Amino acid sequence: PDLYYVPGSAPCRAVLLTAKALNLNLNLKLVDLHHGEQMKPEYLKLNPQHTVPTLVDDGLAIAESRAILTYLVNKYGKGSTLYPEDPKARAIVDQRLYFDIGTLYQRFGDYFYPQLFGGAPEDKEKLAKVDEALKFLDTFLEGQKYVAGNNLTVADLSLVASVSSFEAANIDFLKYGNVKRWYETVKATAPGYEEANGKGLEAFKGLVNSIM
Amino acid sequence: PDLYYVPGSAPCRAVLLTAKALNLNLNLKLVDLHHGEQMKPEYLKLNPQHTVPTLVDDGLAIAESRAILTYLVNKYGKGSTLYPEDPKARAIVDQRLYFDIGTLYQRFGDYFYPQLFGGAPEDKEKLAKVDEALKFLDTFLEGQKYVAGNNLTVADLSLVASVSSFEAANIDFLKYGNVKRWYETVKATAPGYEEANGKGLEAFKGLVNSIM
Repeated sequence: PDLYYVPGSAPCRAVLLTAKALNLNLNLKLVDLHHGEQMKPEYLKLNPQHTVPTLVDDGLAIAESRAILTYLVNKYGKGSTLYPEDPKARAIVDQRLYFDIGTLYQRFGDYFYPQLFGGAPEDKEKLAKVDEALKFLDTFLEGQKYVAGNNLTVADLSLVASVSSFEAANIDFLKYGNVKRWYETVKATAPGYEEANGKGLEAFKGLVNSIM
Repeated sequence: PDLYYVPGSAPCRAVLLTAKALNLNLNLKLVDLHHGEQMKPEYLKLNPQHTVPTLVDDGLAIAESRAILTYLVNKYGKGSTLYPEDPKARAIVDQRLYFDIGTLYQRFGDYFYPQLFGGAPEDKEKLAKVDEALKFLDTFLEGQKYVAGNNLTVADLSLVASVSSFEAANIDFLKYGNVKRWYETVKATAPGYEEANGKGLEAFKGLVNSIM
């Protein structure tokens, strides 16, 4: 299967983490954003939203990283605890994934991208919404090893890609004690973490340091 | 199972449509937002984010409507075409659900809620982002009966509740021809549409008419 990606994107690093945990090789296709490759007609046939990641696997094109994560386990994840089939346990993983896109990463993007791209000053109300989402995540982790149970799931891999990006914005997330414990646990237990997430996070940091 | 809900909420109407399509009884529990019931300690025990909907099913509390939608089919609608088990077909449904929360409904809220709740004038750049998401949805429907194939899925029920809300904002979405064909098809073929979605949509319309 092909993965159209860029390394600084946290949704793309979530896919790379999931493929490593599945011991699944993807043919990586770096997308040339500096020439607008994602809005040429052949990419738009695969992905009309012209976003990354896009997984292409035997003719089927999947946008939305969190749909890619669950597809990879549903299709290639025999013997995996990463996305359990029990409806109650799957619902907890699914709930954390919707929390990731709809609340935690959404508030991070609304807070940071006006500073990075718009040059705007730091909105303390938008920082407060980030801190509130981190407190929700801290509450989810209260008494649990991972965000959806005692096993590493795709919700952890999606959320650690989102939360690692907060480092480039110098957001204090380690002051949340359950978040800090969980963050170090995922870094130590997600297979191939430094290659799949840590390397692409440095490219995001190099972009941020070159501007701010 | 219990469903904590409010009728104006599009995520809650998506759950109500899914329960009707599954021919499922839920014990509906109306949440008193006019006295802030969602911030009592007992509700925050179920749902720390103090949002609606919250499904409570035999000890498990599930927030995030789109995680509730798939849970209901995974638990009470095994083998139903509303959420097919084939990984390719499930991935198309999951992709449309993440498009719903992350792009279409997110941009609708970013456009409309500053006018409704903040009193701000109409931002036509934010309207342009809503129209682009509707063009994406129009492109997804270009060549299929429904948003993830030729059968009604939970992605159609989630998206019709989101797109229903556009009527209260008087957003022109019917000018997208595939969206218009799909919208009228879902209204005619989703079981109990007027009871599950149309009735609660009138409470949202009544709020908007009283202000604007």
